[PDB]
Amino acid sequence: MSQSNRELVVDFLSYKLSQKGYSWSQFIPMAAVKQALREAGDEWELRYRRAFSDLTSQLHITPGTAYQSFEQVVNELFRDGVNWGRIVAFFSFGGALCVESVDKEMQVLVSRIAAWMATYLNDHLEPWIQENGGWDTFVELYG
Repeated sequence: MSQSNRELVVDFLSYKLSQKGYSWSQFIPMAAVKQALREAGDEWELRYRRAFSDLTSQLHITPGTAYQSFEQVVNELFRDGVNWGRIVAFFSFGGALCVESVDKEMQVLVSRIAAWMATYLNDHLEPWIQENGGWDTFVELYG
């Protein structure tokens, strides 16, 4: 959990910043889970290409933004509960936030956004993930 998930989140965001041409300096984690997640996220951005334009707009991330605001907006993704597809959208959403932070010359926030995601993960998503197989089922599902 905690340590595992934090590693999982920082890997995905680093992977995203790197891929999009940005720096990544500001920073059960089996390489299998990590690789599977990177792929799932690319797959995801391939289809729905909006980039949560309205979510991040409801958020409007600034250095003064508190975790509670992040949580309210992300809860939107989970209106009808949790599932693998939404967990991927979730990582994908955090990724878009980091990119936006960097374009607003607020590199400082990407490490914060990683904390928020890990907290949210451990808090609201782990419960369901553990109940449906753990990250192993994720791996089995996203080769």
